Amino acid sequence: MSFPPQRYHYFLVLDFEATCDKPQIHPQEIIEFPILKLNGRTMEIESTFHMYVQPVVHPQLTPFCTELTGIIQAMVDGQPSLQQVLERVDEWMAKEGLLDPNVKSIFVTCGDWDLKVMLPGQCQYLGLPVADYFKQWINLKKAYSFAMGCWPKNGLLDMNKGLSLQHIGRPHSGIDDCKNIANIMKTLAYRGFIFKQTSK
Ligand SMILES: Nc1ccn([C@@H]2O[C@H](COP(=O)(O)O)[C@@H](O)[C@H]2O)c(=O)n1
Ligand SMILES: [Mg+2]
Repeated sequence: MSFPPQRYHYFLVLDFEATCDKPQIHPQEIIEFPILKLNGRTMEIESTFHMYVQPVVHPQLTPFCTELTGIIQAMVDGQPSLQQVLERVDEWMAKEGLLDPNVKSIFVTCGDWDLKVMLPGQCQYLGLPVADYFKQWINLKKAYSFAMGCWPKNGLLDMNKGLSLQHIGRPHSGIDDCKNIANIMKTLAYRGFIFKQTSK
């Protein structure tokens, strides 16, 4: 059954980028906040939220961070901070119609880190409540492991390799990582996979 009925009207693909260094910076702060809204049945991209975020605790991006993500200082200077971006997300959700209880959506991330560690950790640091729609998600690696029967070693790169897909854009670009997640999801749906919440 190619592209079977799914349990959600929409999938929200998210992949943060955060301040970093070697050794790792502390604390890390979200600097890129992308969301791709996918049609629940076809996995086609229908809307995009994308904002760079101004870090505050460590406001200057390290050379490693800019080299890893491609995000330069001018992309985060003058941006809203996480608190305001989270308010922009809520407005975006409202306009998309995703705040209707009868519209079922779920976030999809590559790994658990984004919504199990990064966002709650920074929100706790800032004293900000985490919106309830951030508290359930699908770990694509776990989903892939049920669809393909195997554990990918290196995230999106190895999942594209397993599915014979060309990598979209630049690795460690948040928006480009989201497009790869969406492309992997589309192929898994073509193979007949029905996505399920994995977060506990
Ligand atoms: N080698 C790496 C890979 C990721 N990271 C951190 O983890 C974040 C999320 O990783 P991805 O770019 O793989 O999504 C990065 O924005 C960066 O802060 C890192 O600091 N060193
Ligand atoms: Mg990323």
